Amino acid sequence: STGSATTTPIDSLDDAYITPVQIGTPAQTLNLDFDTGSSDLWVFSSETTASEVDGQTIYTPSKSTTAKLLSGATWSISYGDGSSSSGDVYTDTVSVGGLTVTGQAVESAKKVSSSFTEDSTIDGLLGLAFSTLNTVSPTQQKTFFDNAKASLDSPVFTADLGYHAPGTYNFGFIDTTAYTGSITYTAVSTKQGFWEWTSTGYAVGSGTFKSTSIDGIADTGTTLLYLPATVVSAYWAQVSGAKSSSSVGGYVFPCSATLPSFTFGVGSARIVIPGDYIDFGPISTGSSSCFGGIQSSAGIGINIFGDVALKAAFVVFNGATTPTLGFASK
Ligand SMILES: NNC(=O)c1ccccc1Cl
Repeated sequence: STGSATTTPIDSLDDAYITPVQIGTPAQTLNLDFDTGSSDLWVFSSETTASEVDGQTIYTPSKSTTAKLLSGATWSISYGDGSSSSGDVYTDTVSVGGLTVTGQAVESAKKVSSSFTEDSTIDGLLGLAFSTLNTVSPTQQKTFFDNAKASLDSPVFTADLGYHAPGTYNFGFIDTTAYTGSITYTAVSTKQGFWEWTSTGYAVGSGTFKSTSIDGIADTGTTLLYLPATVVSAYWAQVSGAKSSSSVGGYVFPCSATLPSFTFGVGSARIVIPGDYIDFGPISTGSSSCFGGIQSSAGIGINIFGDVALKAAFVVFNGATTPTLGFASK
């Protein structure tokens, strides 16, 4: 089997992407944030504290004839940005772009943190990291990909995120018309539960490539590109007036600037992030200070190849017995 679904930016900055997901019988369609950096499929629901719901579409398990309470199971997750959610668990039928999993754990939120409430466009998350990170207790549950894998034509999914435009998540096949040149594959460590890999280096604008190993995660659920302070300093040094602002919480730059591109290495291959992809707009409405899309990972504890990097590529998440990651230009 295969599936194919369009993923759409939630706003004009590409802060996140939502993908429609069918849950239950009859289908209830929710728009979920596909997150290769976590491993829980959770949704706003009829059980979510009413004051914490503000415009989201909810899943109502009592209206699904295929929903079954997973007795005794709870979940609770905290994300790197400080947000969180928790609740109980149903199993139900879940379909993405024509690909159906029966008995998928659907984690129903009883509580969500303010950042989730405040984002009316995201109805939940669909985790696509390794199932070892799943938070369901006392019996850990598998991700949608994990459950689907055996049935897929090939045990893979791909992320093709758009810049200020829709893109695609495919399951079970590689669309050879969706990228240019070849896909370069690189080793993955699953030891931390992530799609963790090592970039071979970077360049800033038309500058020379610096060969250096950068270990990080391919994370569709993180907006920006978080890299070591040395790398980030070298980038922003090429932008007149750019500076790190402790009060804003990262590098900012004059909105009048033209940003240089940023290149990252995948083996001997190179992915070029255009300068425009690194502009996250005014820090506050009407400001002439703009927020940068490349930020330091110092104090996160891990480098994160978030949407800013991933949307510059066609990305293969290869879930073969030894997982790998593939990157192509597009
Ligand atoms: N979607 N990404 C995550 O949940 C994550 C994983 C590891 C470190 C930091 C973060 Cl923000």
